[PDB]
Amino acid sequence: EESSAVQYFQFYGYLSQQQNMMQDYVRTGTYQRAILQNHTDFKDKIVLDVGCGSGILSFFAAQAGARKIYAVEASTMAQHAEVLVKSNNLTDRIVVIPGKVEEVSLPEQVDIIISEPMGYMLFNERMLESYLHAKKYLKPSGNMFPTIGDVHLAPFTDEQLYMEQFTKANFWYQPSFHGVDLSALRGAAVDEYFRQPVVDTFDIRILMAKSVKYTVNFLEAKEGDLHRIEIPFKFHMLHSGLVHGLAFWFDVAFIGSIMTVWLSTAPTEPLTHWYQVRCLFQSPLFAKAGDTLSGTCLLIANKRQSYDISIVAQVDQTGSKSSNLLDLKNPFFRYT
Amino acid sequence: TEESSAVQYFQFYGYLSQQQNMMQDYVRTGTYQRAILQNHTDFKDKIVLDVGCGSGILSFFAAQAGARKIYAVEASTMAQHAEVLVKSNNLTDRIVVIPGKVEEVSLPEQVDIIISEPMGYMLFNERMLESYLHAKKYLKPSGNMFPTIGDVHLAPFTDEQLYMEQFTKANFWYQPSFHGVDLSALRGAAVDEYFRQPVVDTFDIRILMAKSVKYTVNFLEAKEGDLHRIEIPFKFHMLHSGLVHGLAFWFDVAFIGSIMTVWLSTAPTEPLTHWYQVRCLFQSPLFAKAGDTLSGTCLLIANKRQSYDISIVAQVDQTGSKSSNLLDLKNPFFRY
Amino acid sequence: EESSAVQYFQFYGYLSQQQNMMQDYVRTGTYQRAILQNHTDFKDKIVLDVGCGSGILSFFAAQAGARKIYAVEASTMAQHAEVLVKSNNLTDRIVVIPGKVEEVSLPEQVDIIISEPMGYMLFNERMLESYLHAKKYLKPSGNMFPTIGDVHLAPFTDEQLYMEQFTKANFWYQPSFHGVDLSALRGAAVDEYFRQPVVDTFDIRILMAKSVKYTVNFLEAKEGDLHRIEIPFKFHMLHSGLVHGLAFWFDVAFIGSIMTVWLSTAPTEPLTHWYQVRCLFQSPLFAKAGDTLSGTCLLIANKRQSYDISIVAQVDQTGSKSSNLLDLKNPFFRYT
Amino acid sequence: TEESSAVQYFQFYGYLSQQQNMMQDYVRTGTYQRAILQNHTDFKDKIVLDVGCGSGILSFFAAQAGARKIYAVEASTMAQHAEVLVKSNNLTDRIVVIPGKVEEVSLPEQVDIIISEPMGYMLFNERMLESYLHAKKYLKPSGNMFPTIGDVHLAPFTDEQLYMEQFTKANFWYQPSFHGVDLSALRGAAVDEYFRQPVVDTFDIRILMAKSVKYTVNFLEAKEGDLHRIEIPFKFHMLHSGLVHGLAFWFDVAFIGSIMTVWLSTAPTEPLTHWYQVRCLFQSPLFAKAGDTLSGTCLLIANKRQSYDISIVAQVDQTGSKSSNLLDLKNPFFRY
Ligand SMILES: Nc1ncnc2c1ncn2[C@@H]1O[C@H](CSCCNCc2cccc(Br)c2)[C@@H](O)[C@H]1O
Ligand SMILES: Nc1ncnc2c1ncn2[C@@H]1O[C@H](CSCCNCc2cccc(Br)c2)[C@@H](O)[C@H]1O
Ligand SMILES: Nc1ncnc2c1ncn2[C@@H]1O[C@H](CSCCNCc2cccc(Br)c2)[C@@H](O)[C@H]1O
Ligand SMILES: Nc1ncnc2c1ncn2[C@@H]1O[C@H](CSCCNCc2cccc(Br)c2)[C@@H](O)[C@H]1O
Repeated sequence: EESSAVQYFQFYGYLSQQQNMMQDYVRTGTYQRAILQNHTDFKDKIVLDVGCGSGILSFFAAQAGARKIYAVEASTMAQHAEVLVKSNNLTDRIVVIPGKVEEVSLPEQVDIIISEPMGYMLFNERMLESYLHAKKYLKPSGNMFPTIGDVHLAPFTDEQLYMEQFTKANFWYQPSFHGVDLSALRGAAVDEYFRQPVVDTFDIRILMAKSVKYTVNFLEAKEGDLHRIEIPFKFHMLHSGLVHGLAFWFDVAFIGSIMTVWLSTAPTEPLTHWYQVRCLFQSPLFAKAGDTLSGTCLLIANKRQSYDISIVAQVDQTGSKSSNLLDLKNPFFRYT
Repeated sequence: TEESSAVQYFQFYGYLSQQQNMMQDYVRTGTYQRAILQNHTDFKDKIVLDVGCGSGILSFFAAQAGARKIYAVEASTMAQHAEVLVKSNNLTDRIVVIPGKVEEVSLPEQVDIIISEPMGYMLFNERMLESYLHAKKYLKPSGNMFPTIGDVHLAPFTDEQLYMEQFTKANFWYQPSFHGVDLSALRGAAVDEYFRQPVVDTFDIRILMAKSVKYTVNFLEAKEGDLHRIEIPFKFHMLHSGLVHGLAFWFDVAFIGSIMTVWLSTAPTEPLTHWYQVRCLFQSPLFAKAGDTLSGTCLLIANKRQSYDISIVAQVDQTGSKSSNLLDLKNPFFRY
Repeated sequence: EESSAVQYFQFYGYLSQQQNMMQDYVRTGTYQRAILQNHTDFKDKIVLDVGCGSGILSFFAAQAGARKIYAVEASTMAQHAEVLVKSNNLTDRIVVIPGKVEEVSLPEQVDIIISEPMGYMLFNERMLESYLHAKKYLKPSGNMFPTIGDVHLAPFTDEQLYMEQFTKANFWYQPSFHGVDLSALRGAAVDEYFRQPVVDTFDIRILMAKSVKYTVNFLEAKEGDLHRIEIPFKFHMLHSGLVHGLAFWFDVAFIGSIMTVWLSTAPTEPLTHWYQVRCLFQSPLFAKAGDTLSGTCLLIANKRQSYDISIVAQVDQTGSKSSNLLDLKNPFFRYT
Repeated sequence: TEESSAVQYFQFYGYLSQQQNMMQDYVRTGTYQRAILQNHTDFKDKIVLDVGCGSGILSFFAAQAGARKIYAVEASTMAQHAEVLVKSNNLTDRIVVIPGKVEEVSLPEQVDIIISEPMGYMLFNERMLESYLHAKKYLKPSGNMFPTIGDVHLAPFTDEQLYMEQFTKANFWYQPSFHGVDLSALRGAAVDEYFRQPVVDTFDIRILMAKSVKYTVNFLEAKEGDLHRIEIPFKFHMLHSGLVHGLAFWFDVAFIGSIMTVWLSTAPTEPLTHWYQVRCLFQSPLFAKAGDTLSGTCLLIANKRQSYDISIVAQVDQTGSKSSNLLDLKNPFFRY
């Protein structure tokens, strides 16, 4: 786990990463709107910013009137955050604390915790756990921004995406590649390709049923709740065809005193750098319009700051079933 | 850290997709097969050590050439796949896969020839050359090495579009009011981070402003420790007037066999490989006239990330115009 | 056979085909040079033009001074030939005879027979048989233009051409193509692709040994000699590598009283619309430089105006062998 | 002749490569699967006749939709391959391959629905529609046909580059001294032959000078003999001024099921298929002004080459400017 955590924080030490995330207008703009339009939740309040990065969310909190903001960052980016606090003349209101939120010391309980802990499928990088851990500094009336997170799952049809895996793996199905028979590895290649969640976007037309929503309430959830996430699903198919897998996206809600602001990564919304995630079935399942596709998606926290994904699905009316295992730490970025 | 970087490195090389991507480079694979097969008498009834064999392709080339025994050492999980291919190609009596690092494994026998594919970006990335040289502890006194030598070519280049691209990227951190936040205090750092990135892609040779300077490493003679600090002096005679935006790097390797010397070239005058070429930019370009001399030093210092900290000091001798640059070979910009 | 012959003559009824053949400057120019520079073989002579098409060769014979030329054509193109004889005011010297040379009546034995009977690999379309049949109208001192034909065979190496067959056939190696398992046909697809001679050109560097020449003397050969053509070969390899198959080209010689003129389709010569032909081995054969590749190419005339090609090859020093069957009536035109 | 053309046709369709090329058209295959699966109740426990099944893909779609029994009739040798796929897909109890022509085979049972892919270039090439209509002798009174209807779209176009290409090709036969030979007497014929060729490729819709005229064939109602002579009147209202170089043709087919009507379109406003579009050129273009009417008739007469002799008579009614053209749908120019 340590070898993955050090690489994770080294990755987040680069200003290019901060710039790429900040330039996502959905992300930065929705956070600023949620904080500013709920200024009553921040005016004169104590704020904790978990994983502040360059500190942008802490600056938004200061713009809303917070009396004191503790911005905690474990990567070297914390240094740069300090530079921004001095240059914006906010040292008396924003305190940058280098280190992990689980280890640093806060001198004071906070009125509200703000963070951007979302990864792919909302759970990748496991930072939500740190977010929930930060609740040890939250007052009994405390609030969380974001307040809740909805993960949406939906069956999809994409014959060409399914085809790509075998077209790629069939490189190995050659009896004389420079005189070498590679065919014995074909199966392994196939498996390796199917274990990769596919990060890109798609047309909403490929969705075959209304999505199923799994909700995490960050005010109520505990850290260990995220180690094992079981999402049952029962889709009522709106179209007839082959189902090649499940599509995942997420939304988060900032539930403030004045209003609730949503940040959505749905394929019906403008594209973000979270894109959408698709997990293929090893074998597709034929469903008639009106059938029910029932099963379970089990996300198990792994030692690489990600999740093993186990998906089991069946068409109830026919008994056809498919079972698939994926590793979210090695996704295939297909967007071009 | 060194342990974590090694863990990530070998996990990266455990994937069959990486083997496919490297093997589908026909220049690499075809040149290796040509060098081995056309020097078959260097392998006929010989003892072969394959350093970092991956899927084993070079071991199969050596077997085709008539090698009596080939020890194929691989530290990643790909070793298992190699064994599969050894069994399915009915070469269990000649190819012996040995899992683990070549620095730690035990071979039962001294080898007549060492074969490997140790070249990274700029030929020095991943520091695998060190392991390659380490393998000489198993080499017989009359032994040979494939590749035998490695030439690094440096040449000044002009590319205003590339400089403008990287500078425009860095210009994000010059904004005084990004969502009302002053980022300008970090701009310097931003610029540094962007110009520490080597640019990996190809280019037209018309951007080169002088004939290349060649630095040779003789793998037969070189010792492992030699690669901890590599100093490459250079004195280019400028053939065109204009702005030098940095130095371009490519490399050749020569398999100096008994029958024949076979070259593998990644030069921009040659068909493209997955090595491409690597350009190091200067934060401030140097104006030079044709007939001037551009002199300086490229210093590679081995770091614990299986890479090199690169220092490039260049100057137009006629005007004393000097440029000092740092480059982190662990954060390349893949421009495609 | 009839269903193929009617389609053959329908194909040759189009003026676009005549234009494409005439615009091949090697073809038309070499025929004109051979006839004109051997004018003593045509001056005041009787000439038979077998398969005259538009009549161009007969016009060349008239330009050389022939007293009477009988131009025989079986397709509808004969009509157009007549139009050209009237418009060029050569009706008193050129007589167009519609129909097949085996069935039409000639009123007179001829001094010389001219024709362009060459197909792919010199033997495709089997028109050489008709050419030899025309000798029933030849005087005992008669001559043939072309006089002789050399077919050259040589072993070649082309790893990518071999790879293409399996890349194409692996379309069928899919377990769910729109829900259908196609894999059971993969083998058949492979076989179908390997049975296609590949018509294109290539770099002479891919040739691995000096060519072996098989000669037909049209003055001495009989029609039935072309039904079964056995070409033994013993190549002495000039390079070490894998042999993926045999490359075929041809030359013809016009041996006239004044001089001999060659028309060559060799890959060392300018490209013609005959290109070159390559027959792959199902499995490549490794040969060291200095080894001998011995075997037989057997061309058997088939019922579709083409040949079944049986190729048997072995590396003598190792005993490795390959056996391959091809149908020249369904070649793959790879030139792009 | 008819027998020889049929022999060549079915030999052409015996090749697995043709099956791959047609099946790799995702618009064709995907639209057929969508039409069948989304109208699954038209197939659930029904009797299906697949006319010209080739590799059997549509029969497999019908089986996926729940068809109880599917008779898959194929006259080429591909029938054998279909049987292989039936056995390897474990559908021997539902899909019965019947080799031979649908006009000659005996089915044991009347069918609930006929499915086929009978469309050629201009929808009418290969005359397979006739066979399709013939299959209605096995159709139950309440039966259905997939496709149900076919729309042919005609539209005048301007393309000076295409006209110049074909005219330049024909200009070869205007030479007075091609190697000293006068070809000009054939130029007329040459021009005719080149402009009898339909041009199969795609184009931008900006070349169309009027809204398309639609001619519909109802496969449910149409009789086989109806396709021996097809008269398509047209009266275009010209939307742009300029030169009409000919008429462009494309086609749609509608699967009118119980649940849903699914369209397969080869229109230039739609993603490209292997049908492309087909343009018939005029030897002399017709000048027309916007607001004029271009009226005439396209007459398809079925010939013994499994194709149609096409006559196109068009005129600008305002000026009496007339153009009569013949086209041989057995000699298309594939412009890619
Ligand atoms: N225990 C900790 N203590 C203190 N800080 C911590 C701790 N864990 C993490 N962090 C810091 O939080 C930050 C990561 S969260 C960004 C999550 N969005 C990713 C993302 C993915 C796809 C699209 C987009 Br758009 C954004 C880093 O700065 C990191 O160093
Ligand atoms: N100490 C060790 N002992 C045993 N094996 C080792 C050890 N270190 C590494 N390896 C193995 O050697 C292999 C790496 S070298 C390939 C270097 N080309 C990269 C490359 C870059 C750009 C383009 C292209 Br095209 C190729 C891997 O299989 C790796 O696991
Ligand atoms: N028994 C017969 N009696 C009378 N005429 C006959 C008879 N058989 C054939 N022909 C006529 O000869 C002509 C065919 S030979 C052209 C052979 N070059 C092909 C070729 C292939 C690749 C490149 C190039 Br460049 C040229 C046709 O006009 C044909 O109708
Ligand atoms: N009387 C018969 N009885 C039984 N089967 C028959 C009969 N006639 C024919 N067939 C079979 O039907 C099939 C031909 S129709 C495919 C028409 N699309 C062509 C096409 C053109 C451009 C683009 C694309 Br994309 C596809 C072949 O399998 C053929 O052997």
